[PDB]
Amino acid sequence: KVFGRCELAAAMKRHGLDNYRGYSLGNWVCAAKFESNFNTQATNRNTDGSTDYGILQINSRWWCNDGRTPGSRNLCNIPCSALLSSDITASVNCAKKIVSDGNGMNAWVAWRNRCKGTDVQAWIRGCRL
Ligand code: NA
Repeated sequence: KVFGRCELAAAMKRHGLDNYRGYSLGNWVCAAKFESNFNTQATNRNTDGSTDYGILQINSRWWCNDGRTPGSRNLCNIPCSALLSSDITASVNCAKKIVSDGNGMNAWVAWRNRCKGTDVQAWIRGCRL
C-alpha cells in the first residue's frame, strides 16, 4: 500500500506513535517519507547482507527475522515479511522498540540526515488528526 501523507499521519496516531518517546507525528511521517516514500512493500538490501523492510525500513540485522541475515537478532520477535503489511501495526510496534533502544530516531539514518531539526510539522500540515 502507498499511503497518503495525512492517511499515514492518521494511521500512526491510531497506533499511538504521535509523541511516542517525545517524537511528534511530523517526525514519524517525515521518517516514513524518506525511508519508504510511504510504500508498505519497500525492501532495500544493505551492503552487509541485511535487508530493510516496510514504511520505516526496519533492518533484519537486529529487529526482524528474514532467515538470510547471518549473525543477526530478531528483537521485535516477528518475520520481516510482517513489516510489509498494508496494516502498519507490526511496523509501529517494532519502531516503538527501536526508538526506545537509546539513540531515539537517530536509528533511522534518513531521519537524522533529512528530518532532524527541519520543520517536521509541515508533514502533518492541513491533516484532520
Ligand atoms: Na534478524
